[PDB]
Amino acid sequence: MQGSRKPNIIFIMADDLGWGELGSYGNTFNETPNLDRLSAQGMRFTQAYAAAPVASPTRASIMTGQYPARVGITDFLPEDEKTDRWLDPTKYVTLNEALSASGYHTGIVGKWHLDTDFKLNKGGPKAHGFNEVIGTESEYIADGDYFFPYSKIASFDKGTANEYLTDRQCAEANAFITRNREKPFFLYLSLYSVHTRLEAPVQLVEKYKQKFDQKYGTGKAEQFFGANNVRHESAQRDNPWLAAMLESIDTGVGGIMKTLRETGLAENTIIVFFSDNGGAGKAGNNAHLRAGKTWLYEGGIREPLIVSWPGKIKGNTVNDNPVTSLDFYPTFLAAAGGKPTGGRLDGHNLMPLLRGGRASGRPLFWHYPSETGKWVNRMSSAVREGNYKLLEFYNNPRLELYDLQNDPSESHNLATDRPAETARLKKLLEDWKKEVNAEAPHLAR
Amino acid sequence: MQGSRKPNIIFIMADDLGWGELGSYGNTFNETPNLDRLSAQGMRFTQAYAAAPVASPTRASIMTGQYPARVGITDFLPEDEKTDRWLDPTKYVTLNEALSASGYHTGIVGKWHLDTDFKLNKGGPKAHGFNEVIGTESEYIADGDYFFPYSKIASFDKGTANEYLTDRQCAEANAFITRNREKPFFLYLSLYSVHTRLEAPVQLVEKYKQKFDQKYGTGKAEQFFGANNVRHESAQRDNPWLAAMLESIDTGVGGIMKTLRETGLAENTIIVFFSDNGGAGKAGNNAHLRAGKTWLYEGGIREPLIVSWPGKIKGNTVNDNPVTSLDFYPTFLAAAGGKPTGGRLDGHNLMPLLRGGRASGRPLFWHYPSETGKWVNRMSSAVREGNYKLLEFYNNPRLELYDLQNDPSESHNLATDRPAETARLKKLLEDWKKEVNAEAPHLAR
Ligand SMILES: [Br-]
Ligand SMILES: [Br-]
Ligand SMILES: [Br-]
Ligand SMILES: [Br-]
Ligand SMILES: [Br-]
Ligand SMILES: [Br-]
Ligand SMILES: [Br-]
Ligand SMILES: [Br-]
Ligand SMILES: [Br-]
Ligand SMILES: [Br-]
Ligand SMILES: [Ca+2]
Ligand SMILES: [Ca+2]
Ligand code: NA
Ligand code: NA
Ligand code: NA
Ligand code: NA
Ligand code: NA
Ligand code: NA
Repeated sequence: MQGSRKPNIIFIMADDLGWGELGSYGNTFNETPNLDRLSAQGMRFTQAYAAAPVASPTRASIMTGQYPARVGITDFLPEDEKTDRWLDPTKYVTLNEALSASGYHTGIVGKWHLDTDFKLNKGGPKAHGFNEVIGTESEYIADGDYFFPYSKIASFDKGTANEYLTDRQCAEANAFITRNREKPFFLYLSLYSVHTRLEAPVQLVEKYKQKFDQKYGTGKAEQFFGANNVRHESAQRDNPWLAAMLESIDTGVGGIMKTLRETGLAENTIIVFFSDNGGAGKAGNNAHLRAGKTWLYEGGIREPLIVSWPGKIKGNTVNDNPVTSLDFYPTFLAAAGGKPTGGRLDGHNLMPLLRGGRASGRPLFWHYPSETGKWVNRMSSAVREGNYKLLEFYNNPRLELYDLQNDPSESHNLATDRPAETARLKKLLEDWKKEVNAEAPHLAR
Repeated sequence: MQGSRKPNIIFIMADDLGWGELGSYGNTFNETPNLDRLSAQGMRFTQAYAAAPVASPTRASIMTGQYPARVGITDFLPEDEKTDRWLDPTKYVTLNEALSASGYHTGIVGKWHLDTDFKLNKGGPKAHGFNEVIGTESEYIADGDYFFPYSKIASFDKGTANEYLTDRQCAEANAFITRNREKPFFLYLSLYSVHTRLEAPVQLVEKYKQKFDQKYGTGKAEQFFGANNVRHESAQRDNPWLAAMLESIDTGVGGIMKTLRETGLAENTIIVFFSDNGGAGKAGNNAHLRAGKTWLYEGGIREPLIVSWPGKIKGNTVNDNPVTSLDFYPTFLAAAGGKPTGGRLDGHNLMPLLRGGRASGRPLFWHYPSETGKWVNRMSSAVREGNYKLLEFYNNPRLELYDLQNDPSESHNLATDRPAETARLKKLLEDWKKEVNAEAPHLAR
C-alpha cells in the first residue's frame, strides 16, 4: 500500500569503534566502502560525541535522552555480583516506548548492557518494552564470543557452523526490515563488534595481515600479530583483527542498504551509524585524538556519526557542529511527529540542523567517576562550550583547558594562561554537577 | 506431552557421494566422525544401491518407490529446453503424501531434480504436496552455487555473508526438527553437496590441502589442486575439496544428532544417511568398485547407507544383504503404521531385516539408456540375483557377468565361461524390460 508513513529509523551502533577507523574519517588501512557510500548519501559529523567514555552510560544516554550522570550510570555495568545498578523501566520513558506511542514497531538486535542481572533481568530490553528482542546478551558479555554457538546469547539457539556474530546480527536486521516493511519501525542494531577480545573470520584476518605486510614489510603481521599475541592487541597502528571485524560490520551495513532499496524503503528510512565510546587502547584507532575508551579526552568520547535520509538530508555534507548521543531521542521523536510526554530531555532536536539549518551553541557536559573501572587517573568531569573544553581531574586534582579547534589532540593545556575562561567554564561545570547530582569519584579518604 | 507417537523419519541424502568416502566405509583421508558415530549407533549396509546411476532417477525411485525405468526417468533432468520429462503429482502417490496420510508433517530441505520447468513447476516439491519446501532449486542447478547469495535458490532470500550452502541446509533441518518437535514428521534433507563444481569454505580446504601434503609430500596439494586446477578435479585419489565438503556434511549430521538429543526426539526418530548415485569421475572415491556416476558398474550405483533407530535397530551392526532406494517407501510406511493404498511398489519393507531378521533373495534391476547424457559406451541394463550381476551393453553389444562376492571390482567377465548362468539372468532381465516398458537406448539406426 502506497501513501505517507512516518519514516523508519534504523540506529546502527558499533561497540568501542574509534573516530579514526572509517575510510570517511581518513583511515586508509581499514576498508569501509558501504559506510563511505552511506557517508556520500548523508551528513557526516566530525564533532559527534558519545555522552560517556564507556558502554552502559552512552547506551543509557541514548535510551533515556538524559545525562548519564543524572541517571546514576556513568561507567559500564559489571557482572551481577559487582553492581546494584540497572536501568529501571519504571523510572524512564525509553526511546523505543516514545516511538511505540508515535505508531512504530520496535526492535533491538543485540547488545543492551543496561542490566547485568540475568536471574531476573527486570531492566532487560523486553522489560523496557521492545516489541522484538533479537540476540540480546543472556549473560555478562565479558571477553565476548563471536562464533556460533554464541555462549553469551542463549536466544540464538539456531545457527550455521562457525557463523560469525556480526554477520548473524546484520542478517537479523535484514529479516526484521523485510518482516516489518509495511509499517513504521525503529530498529536498534546494537553490534557486539568491535569489543575485545578481537575475533574475525580467518579469510578477513589473512586479508588485513597481507595488507599490513604490504604497508610495513614482510613478516611484520607475524612479528606483531602472530600466535605469540593471544588477544591480537598491540601498540602498532593498523590492527588486522579490528580491520577484519570492521569489514564484517561494513559489509553488513551494505546488506541493510541493499535490503532497503530492494523492499522500496530507502526513500522513507533514516539510517544512523554511531559508536558508543572511543576506540579501546591496544586495539582501536582514535587518529590524532588523545587517549580512548574510559578517558574524557576526545579519543574516549569522539565518535563516527553518519545520518542518511534521502531527499531530506543533503548527501555528501560534512557538519562540524558539536552533537551528542543525548540528541538522538528528540531527533527521532521530531522525525516520528511525537512530543516528549512529561519526559524531560537533556539533548536537542537535530532535524533543523540535518535539513541544512544554522547551528546554535550550547554547553555539553561529561562526568566519569569510574565507579566500575576504578581508573583513578581517568576519573574526571568535562564541559565543552564553543571550541573550549575544560577537564577537571580528581586524582592529582587539576583543571586542563584545551582549544579543540587549534589543539584537537589536547596537547597544550591553557588553564594557567587563560584563567578567566577557565573560571567561567568551571562555574558551568560546577552548576551542572549540582543540577545532575554528580556522583563523587571513588578515591581514598 | 508424553505418550506413543509414530516415529519421526529423517532421510539425509548427499548428492553424488561415493561408497568409498565415509570413514565407516574405509576412508582414512576424509573425516566423518559424526557419520561414523551414527554408524556405531545404527546398521551399516555394504551392498546398498541407488536404483539408478544418476540424480533424477534415484530421487524418482525414492519418492515413487517404482523402478526409474517404469517411471520413464532413467537419466538426470536437464534444463527445461532439453526435456519434456517431469514427475507428475497426478501419476504417483509420493512418499511424503503416503506419510501425510499416516499423520506426518512433511518437509523437504533442498534438491528436488524431479522437475526442471521453473516457468510453471507443475512437478515441484510443493506440487507433490510437501507441507514445508525449504531452499529447493528455483532454476536449473547446473554447475551449482554453494555461497550466499545462492543463485540457484531464490527462496533463500535471507542469509549471512559468504554463508556455506551445506551449513545453511543443516541449520534449516535443525529448526524444522525444533518447530515440529511435538508431532510425527518426515524431513527429506536433500543436500546439493557434493555435486560439482566442488566448493567448500577456505579453512576446510586449507585443512585437507595440508593433510594431502602430509600424506603425499610438500607442494603436492598445489601441484595437483593449485590455481591451475580450476574445478579442483584430478586423477589423484584424496580430493581436498570433496573432503572439505564432506566434513561440512558430517558436522551438519552431528548438529541434527545433537538437536534430536536436546529436543528429546532421539529415542523415537529414524535417521537414514544415503547418496543418490556413485562418486563422480575426477572428484569422488568409489574405493575398489568399477567406474562411478553414469555407469551401471558397482561404482555408479553402490551407496553408503546407515539406518539408526535407537533400541529398535542394533547399534554397530554391518548388513551385507543387497538393498536399494526402492526399499525406502515401504520401509518408512511400515514404520509409520501405513499400507500402500492402491499404489504399487517395486521395493520391499526392510523393517524385519533392520530388526535383525533373516534376509530373503530377490532379483534387482537397473536400466540406463542415457536419454540425457547420451553416453553411448555407458548405455546398459543390469540384473543382480545373489552374487551374480549381469550387465547388457547396447553400444558394442555384449553381456558381462560378474560374481560380485569373489570379484567386487568387476574385473573378470564370466559371461563366456558361465553361459547357463548368463542365459538364466538374461531371461530375468528381458522379462523385467517388458514388465517396465524399458526405453530403447539412444543410438544410430
Ligand atoms: Br496502493
Ligand atoms: Br564495556
Ligand atoms: Br591510567
Ligand atoms: Br583568560
Ligand atoms: Br566555580
Ligand atoms: Br505429559
Ligand atoms: Br546430475
Ligand atoms: Br565413455
Ligand atoms: Br554355467
Ligand atoms: Br532371454
Ligand atoms: Ca562500548
Ligand atoms: Ca546425484
Ligand atoms: Na545486581
Ligand atoms: Na519505561
Ligand atoms: Na562460540
Ligand atoms: Na520441459
Ligand atoms: Na501425488
Ligand atoms: Na552465490
